[PDB]
Amino acid sequence: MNHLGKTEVFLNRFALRPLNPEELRPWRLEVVLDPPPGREEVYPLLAQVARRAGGVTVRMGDGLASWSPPEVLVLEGTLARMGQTYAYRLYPKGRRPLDPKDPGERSVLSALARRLLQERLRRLEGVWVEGLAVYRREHARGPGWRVLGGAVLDLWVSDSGAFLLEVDPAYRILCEMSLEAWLAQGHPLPKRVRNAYDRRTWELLRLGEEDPKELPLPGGLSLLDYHASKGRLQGREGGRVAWVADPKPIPHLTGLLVPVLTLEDLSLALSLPWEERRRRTREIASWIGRRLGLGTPEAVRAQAYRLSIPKLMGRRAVSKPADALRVGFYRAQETALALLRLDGAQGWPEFLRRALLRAFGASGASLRLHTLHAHPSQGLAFREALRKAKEEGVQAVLVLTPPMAWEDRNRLKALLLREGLPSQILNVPLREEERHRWENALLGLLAKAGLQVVALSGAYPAELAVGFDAGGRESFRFGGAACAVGGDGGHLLWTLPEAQAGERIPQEVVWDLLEETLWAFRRKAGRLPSRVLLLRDGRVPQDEFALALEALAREGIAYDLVSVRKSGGGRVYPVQGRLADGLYVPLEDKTFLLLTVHRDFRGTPRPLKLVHEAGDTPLEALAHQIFHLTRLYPASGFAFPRLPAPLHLADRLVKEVGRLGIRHLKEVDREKLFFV
DNA sequence: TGAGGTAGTAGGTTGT
DNA sequence: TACTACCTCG
DNA sequence: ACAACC
Ligand SMILES: Cc1cn([C@H]2C[C@H](O)[C@@H](COP(=O)(O)O)O2)c(=O)[nH]c1=O
Ligand SMILES: [Mn+2]
Ligand SMILES: [Mn+2]
Ligand SMILES: [Mn+2]
Repeated sequence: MNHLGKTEVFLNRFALRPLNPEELRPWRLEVVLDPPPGREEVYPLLAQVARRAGGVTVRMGDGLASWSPPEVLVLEGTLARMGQTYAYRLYPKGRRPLDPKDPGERSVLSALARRLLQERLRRLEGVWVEGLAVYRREHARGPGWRVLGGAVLDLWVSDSGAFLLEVDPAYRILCEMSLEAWLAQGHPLPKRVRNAYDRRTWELLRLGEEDPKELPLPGGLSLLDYHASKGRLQGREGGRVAWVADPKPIPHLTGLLVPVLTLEDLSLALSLPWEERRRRTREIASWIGRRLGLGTPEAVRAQAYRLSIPKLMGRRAVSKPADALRVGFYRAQETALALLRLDGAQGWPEFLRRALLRAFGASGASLRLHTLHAHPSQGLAFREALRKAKEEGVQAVLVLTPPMAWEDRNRLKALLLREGLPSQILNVPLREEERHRWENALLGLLAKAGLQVVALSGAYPAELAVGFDAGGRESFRFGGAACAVGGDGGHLLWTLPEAQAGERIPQEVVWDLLEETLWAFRRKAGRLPSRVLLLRDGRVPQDEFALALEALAREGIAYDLVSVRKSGGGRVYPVQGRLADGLYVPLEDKTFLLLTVHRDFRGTPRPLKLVHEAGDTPLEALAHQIFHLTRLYPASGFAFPRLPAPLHLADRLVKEVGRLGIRHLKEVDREKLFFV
């Protein structure tokens, strides 16, 4: 195709030695379990037995494969699972050769490779080993804490029969003191804490003045002798009474608690510039390679293609959405905005007034600025003021306020939403020279009033693009969809989300949401779209889009479905020259990496991994549209999002519905991006 | 609540 | 998934 | 348990 340069890149992967003739013929084992596992427990049981055997062994089909000879294995024993007891016996059955060309057998080989890496790393010193991560050096150290530097690794087997090493530098934050000693250093309370005696964590709420030897526990025991009776005080001291929270406040001891340290609990930048991350990636790869007898690492190369530069349009061409404030909007209607001040002051700050007037003047659209002379503490009278403002044509409200606590922020926003009013919060004190902050607030306000601040100018295969995501922080989730309608993406819409149990969006929900976007397109363009681009956040669960694809096909609407994965893309580095944006790296059929955003100061970019799950549009064209769609987001004035706009929008939508609840959205217009 | 991504920290679902 | 620190403003 | 995502 017509690319803007064919270049070569390094992946953080490394080619290593071919598997030797022993490794290609692992020892096979038949598994006998007594009692036989239930349907639910069979695979975890086989895996558990594989772990229990020792050496380097994994599950292979209904049986086992090992790179250790059975004479150093534990072939018989006893398992506990979910409160049961299984006797296991392993019967050696010789060795069967595995073909790397065959993806199943290659999968078994790769499981073995990973196990190999685990085991050989565990036998090392002196390095901190955690799973597939290795922390070698000490990056930083403070009173009672330290940050280790190392790398997260993976090891698998290519179809040519060789080892492949993945490496990505990582840091790990360690506390080495008890909650007692920790607070005994002047350090303030950690938000989260772990038991000293096992892995369970709690949310630390406050300290108590109570006596542990006198605090009754449900059941008769006191705190102190409860923990004593379990042998937890055998080797340490009780300390004070910490009140932690249930996953209902719960008593605990400061002597039996270890803070879990985050960045909030601690000048330490843990993001690396891409040159340094590349360099360390190599260092650690060669190190691993030499320590494990896996050969000299060969960095793998891939053909990359530079995508065309996106042309962002306001009233005229812009390089960033914030420019639409000086130049004018892509499409500006007659608008009314209202002001709500919670800081006891009066009227619109003059520079905000001037900026808004300037933008709308450049757009040639009229602007009315209202003021809410009411306050949330008035109760229902406040709601009546909101209603009246809505009746007078106010589309969204700017809230000037001191920083609000999360719950108050949520309550106020939800309340305004119930009167059909999206809100943009802007914190005071606010100086005129804090330009990025209040210009971004204004862009938020405007998208929330339903204006199109920018659009795309290019030509794309799909004239409707819709993103699907699931969100919410509870036992249930909201599945939702957002969309850009028209080839220019000159209309951004959300749809009413749906509650669901998990990550999978029900097939009927997927289709009903999609149909809503089709209908939005119909309302805008007076016709059905020729082709639609379906974007799924993360993986597509099996058959999730089946009904939707069937429905689209019945209507004669073409489609492409792309899984968009925010991790698993690894790292990409330039072979020569500077690292740039808009990088398309085709890996295998229907799969490719896309480097959508990057700034040097911002650390090392994490390229997206994309899978073309259905449709016949060429990979380059999809890469082109998704990359350009990344530039459509209106509410970020100075930095484009990594995700294409429909997904970024969908993510924010289901996040906000998760926070506020869906019950507030009935009177909010779907063109008003209330969640940005 | 200014925004973004990269970083860290905790956890979860899908599915073999 | 979702939180916060950091750094800077296509 | 484990993998590959969230
Ligand atoms: C046994 C028991 C413990 N607890 C609290 C005290 C311990 O600090 C906390 C955690 O105990 P655990 O780690 O054994 O689960 O549970 C109660 O609140 N009620 C009880 O009946
Ligand atoms: Mn998601
Ligand atoms: Mn999301
Ligand atoms: Mn916002």
